Amino acid sequence: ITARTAPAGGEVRHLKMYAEKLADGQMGYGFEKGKASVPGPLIEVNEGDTLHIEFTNTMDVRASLHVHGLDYEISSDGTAMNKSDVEPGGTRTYTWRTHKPGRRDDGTWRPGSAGYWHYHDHVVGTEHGTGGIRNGLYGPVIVRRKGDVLPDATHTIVFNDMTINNRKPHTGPDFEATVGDRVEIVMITHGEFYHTFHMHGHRWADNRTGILTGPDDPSRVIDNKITGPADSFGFQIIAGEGVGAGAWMYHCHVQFHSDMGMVGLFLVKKPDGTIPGY
Amino acid sequence: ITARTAPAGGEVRHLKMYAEKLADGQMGYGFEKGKASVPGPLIEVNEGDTLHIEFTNTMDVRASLHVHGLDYEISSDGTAMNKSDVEPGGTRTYTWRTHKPGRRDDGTWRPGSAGYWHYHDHVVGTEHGTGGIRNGLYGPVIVRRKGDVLPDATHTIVFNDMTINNRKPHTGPDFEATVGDRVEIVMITHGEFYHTFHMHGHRWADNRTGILTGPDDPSRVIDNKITGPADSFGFQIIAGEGVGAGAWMYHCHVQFHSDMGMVGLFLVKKPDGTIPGY
Amino acid sequence: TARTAPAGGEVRHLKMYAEKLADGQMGYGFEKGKASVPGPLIEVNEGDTLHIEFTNTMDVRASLHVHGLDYEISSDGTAMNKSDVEPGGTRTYTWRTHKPGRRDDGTWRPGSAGYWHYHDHVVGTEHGTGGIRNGLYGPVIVRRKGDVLPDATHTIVFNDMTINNRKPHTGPDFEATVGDRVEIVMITHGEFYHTFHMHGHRWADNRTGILTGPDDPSRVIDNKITGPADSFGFQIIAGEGVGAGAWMYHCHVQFHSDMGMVGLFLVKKPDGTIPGY
Ligand SMILES: [Cu+2]
Ligand SMILES: [Cu+2]
Ligand SMILES: [Cu+2]
Ligand SMILES: [Cu+2]
Ligand SMILES: [Cu+2]
Ligand SMILES: [Cu+2]
Ligand SMILES: [Cu+2]
Ligand SMILES: [Cu+2]
Ligand SMILES: [Cu+2]
Ligand SMILES: [Cu+2]
Ligand SMILES: [Cu+2]
Ligand SMILES: [Cu+2]
Ligand SMILES: [O-]
Ligand SMILES: [O-]
Ligand SMILES: [O-]
Repeated sequence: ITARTAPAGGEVRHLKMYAEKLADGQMGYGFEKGKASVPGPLIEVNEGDTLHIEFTNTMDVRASLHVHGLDYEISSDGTAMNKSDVEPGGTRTYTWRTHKPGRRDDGTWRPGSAGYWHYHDHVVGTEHGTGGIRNGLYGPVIVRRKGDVLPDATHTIVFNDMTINNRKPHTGPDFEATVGDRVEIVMITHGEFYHTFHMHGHRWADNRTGILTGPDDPSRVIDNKITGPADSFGFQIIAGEGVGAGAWMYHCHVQFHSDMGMVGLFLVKKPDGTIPGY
Repeated sequence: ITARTAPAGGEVRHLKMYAEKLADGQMGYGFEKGKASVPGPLIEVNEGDTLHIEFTNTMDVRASLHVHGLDYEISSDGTAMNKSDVEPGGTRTYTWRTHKPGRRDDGTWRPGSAGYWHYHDHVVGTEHGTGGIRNGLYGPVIVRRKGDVLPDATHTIVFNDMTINNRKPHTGPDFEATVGDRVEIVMITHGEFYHTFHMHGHRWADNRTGILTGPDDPSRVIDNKITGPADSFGFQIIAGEGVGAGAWMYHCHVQFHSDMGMVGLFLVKKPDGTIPGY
Repeated sequence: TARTAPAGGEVRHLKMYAEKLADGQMGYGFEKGKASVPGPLIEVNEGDTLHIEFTNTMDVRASLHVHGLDYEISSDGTAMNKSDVEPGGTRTYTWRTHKPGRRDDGTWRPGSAGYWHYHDHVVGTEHGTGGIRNGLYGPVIVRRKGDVLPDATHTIVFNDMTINNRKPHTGPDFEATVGDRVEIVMITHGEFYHTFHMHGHRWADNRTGILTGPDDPSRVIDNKITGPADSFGFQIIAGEGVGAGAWMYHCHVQFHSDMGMVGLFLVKKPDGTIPGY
């Protein structure tokens, strides 16, 4: 493999995050005050890293930070129950850890932390974050295994109830690549509804990475995946591979949902920047 | 293996398809005028084949042909957006390609096209084919990999909203086999609802082919599979294997749906044609 | 050096009953007056045969239908096939299981092993809608030779808007000690899709919930979408890499967790304490 690959992890990383009310009523996380986003910033680490997040709640309501998949002690689970959320104006330091796979003492195999995960609030609106999640307090987390192929770019598509990334119906988001780019998608679902994520012209493996290790990988190859609240998966595709440049739709394939606006464009451009038929 | 297996592909195939309005209000694809069906005809090809489909819309409304999984250029995605649908009475030649898996230049592994896929309209009723799909404009596509086991017969079961293959509730379809037949199922979902596909007395591997390569295949073995709009999977079973002849129900396991008629019979006969207790 | 399942092949016998419960529910049991919701766990090894002398103590027809395992049409528990059981009746269902192996044609036959379940098929409707709603469901585990055996198994069933037919916001809760090998059988029933989530723990989305080793492509997850009659299972090391604590599990459909589909996986330190509880 002469594509770029993830290094062995084991760093201790530090990071500041904030939760802000947005002018429009939404709420979002951010690495800097005044720079919050929905989805929140992507956090990306290598198996074995430790991540210390100094999180500061700048809102008038209790808020928290709960993560999927990664190792964390009960003091960092972000629930009111475990006294793990954050009062208005407060600051708390969450710790997320990750480990590599390996043999246990009993001889069994411990799974690694690697995968496409996500983080979200657990105390805004209800003790389960129904309010925070609806408002935009969610973001992606990627834990890489040594040797994983690194992409050219990562995009995050969150089906949040009847919206993509809390956007107005029929307003995307759209993404751009050039034929040949290694594009990574992180795909998260939140809220009340099941969906099916479909991409025109591209396909991926329904496994941890979206990629087949080689000819022995029995994983199904798909272009349509059902998902429900808090499901997270990801994959890599070579933009336009075997199909060429184009305005390639992605969307929920629940007919009413796509009719109502859960559609976006994967805009794959020729080297001259053009998109056939757009 | 002394079962029949798929050959290496790489032929250029040519096909004529039509969309027709049916007397009863439904819409269907067909290989000949007046011989349309719901589901539409099964297209089956080998990885590496190219398929040129001269498609003619015999209806009074615009209609199109959109396919999952297979390779196609933006001019064949069958969307209005890309000027890819077909005006009433028009004729257009869609091209679908397929490829085998293999090493890329960067050392990574390109997935092959092989799988259980499907095609459907994209412009009847809405820019997403909600009307076409609901009227019956969907059909199965099978792309086989060199060495895949070939079945004795293939049946197609489509959960379209509250119906199987657009049939009236409680009217099947029923299928028939003789104990020992290698029966292939293509299972496709369409519309607004999630379902769970269950088959009594039989089970399959939840992977690309429904079959375990051998003792190292970690794939879950199941008899119940959740599916959402535009999901497609398939599998093979040995009719009556380890269970004998019988009228074996298949159905959606969502209690209300099976109660409302999403039920059918896998009628597995003894060599004398009889079904115990039917 | 963990305990592993033996090769199967025993012929097992078992009595089961269906009872109406005082509160209106219905449940299976191995003994009259000892029925549960979920019903008792049945566990066997690939190759075992299981003869269940089922007696219906209810005033309505009831039956016993199982997923995954081998059974003849006479044991499929449907009214259609004349294999349900009249009130007060007794019928002997036979479930069989086989190991994997090469067929005559050279193909590979899948084994019966997995996380399965049984439920009624004739109470309320010809599909058990009433039986299932009332509590007539339980788990079945078929083990493959060599499978890791757990310290304890718990069964979590998402039945419509309930866990194990319990009032919203009443668990069930489960207890382990940091380090225990805890097995979960997770079954869904009724009308709704759910997503099962556990705080602080994860598993492999394959047959066993465990990775055989480095070459297992299976996704590791902590959220699984699930629909009526879906069954999966897994083992976790309680508190592994996360420590003791009151770890929530719940449906992650926001409204469902708000409405009460929540429970606690109470992982204790060796002194019995739970930080923050
Ligand atoms: Cu939670
Ligand atoms: Cu949707
Ligand atoms: Cu498509
Ligand atoms: Cu969550
Ligand atoms: Cu589309
Ligand atoms: Cu259904
Ligand atoms: Cu069944
Ligand atoms: Cu489609
Ligand atoms: Cu059934
Ligand atoms: Cu739920
Ligand atoms: Cu969580
Ligand atoms: Cu069932
Ligand atoms: O589509
Ligand atoms: O069933
Ligand atoms: O959560």
